[PDB]
Amino acid sequence: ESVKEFLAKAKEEFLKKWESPSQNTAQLDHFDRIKTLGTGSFGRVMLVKHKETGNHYAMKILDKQKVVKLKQIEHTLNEKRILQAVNFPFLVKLEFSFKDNSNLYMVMEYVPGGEMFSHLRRIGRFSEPHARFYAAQIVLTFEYLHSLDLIYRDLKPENLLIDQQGYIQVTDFGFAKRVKGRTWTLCGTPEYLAPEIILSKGYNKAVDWWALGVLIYEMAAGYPPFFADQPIQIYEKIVSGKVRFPSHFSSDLKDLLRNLLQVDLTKRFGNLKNGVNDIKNHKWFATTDWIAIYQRKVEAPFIPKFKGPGDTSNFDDYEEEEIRVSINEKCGKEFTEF
Ligand SMILES: NC(=O)c1ccc(N2CCOCC2)nc1
Repeated sequence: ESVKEFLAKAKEEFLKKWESPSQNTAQLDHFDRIKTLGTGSFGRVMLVKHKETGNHYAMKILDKQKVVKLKQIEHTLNEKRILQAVNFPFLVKLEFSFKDNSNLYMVMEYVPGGEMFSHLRRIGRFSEPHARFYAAQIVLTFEYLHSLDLIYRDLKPENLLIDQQGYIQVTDFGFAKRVKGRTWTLCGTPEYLAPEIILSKGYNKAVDWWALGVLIYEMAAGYPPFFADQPIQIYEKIVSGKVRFPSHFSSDLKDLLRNLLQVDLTKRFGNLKNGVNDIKNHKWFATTDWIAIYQRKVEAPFIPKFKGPGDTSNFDDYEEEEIRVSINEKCGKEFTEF
């Protein structure tokens, strides 16, 4: 009942913000630009500093004309409406949002420890206890999101930032969506796509649990289970129902992964009658104190090295491009609700 009441309150609080979203809570000239942390086909993430408070933030900047072109309108509206409504220890917090003639802006807490991806590639692979510490946080985060009828749809090491305490903060809600029942959009990253996405089925939260299997495998092995030069070759392996495990994997890990990387979504852990408890009660998680993880009372496997809230050392170097704002409003109608 403790968990039931926790999730009932979480849903109440989410729905209140979901039905009355915040809007237009800062503006661009409230900030100084520091550094580009990442660049994409329709947006960027910038380290910025608030000129009055001195606080640092990560500012996600989306070009409205490119969002339209790349058919991401609904997705960008999803991202912001969800982020301003959620509240969980392992989700990056949205602090402000606004738009101008050219761009959409989401101003997030800055997490200076960098992407899990960097640390994993630097060390090679994580020990099972280390992988399990991160995986437990994703299990609880999906328990939370799925109870809100949210599917995340972009789990991968690049989207998990490591904070000052060594805990995870999930970033990038660009493909997150509120879904009752099924949804159909092809999105995600190839290595992490569930078979039912590849096969163009109506799919549900089970795709997040598949992706968790991929993530745990990659954390523990150093590479993802389905790998190839071309996406179509990756997709053939995903749909095949065949995975090879390193001999150093524990039997418990292999058993969990066979049940998360279950190609038949009606048999996949997280999508059965017992829901998330099939995962939480699995032998691979026998040492996990779920409440202690939630309360951030567990000592982390490692603390990222960084010098302060403005340190960018754990992010990499990108060409510094203008944040241009047109004299004329672009795509006003499309983004009215943002
Ligand atoms: N909330 C943050 O501190 C943050 C920092 C960097 C970042 N990314 C986007 C993808 O490219 C690499 C940099 N996203 C979010």
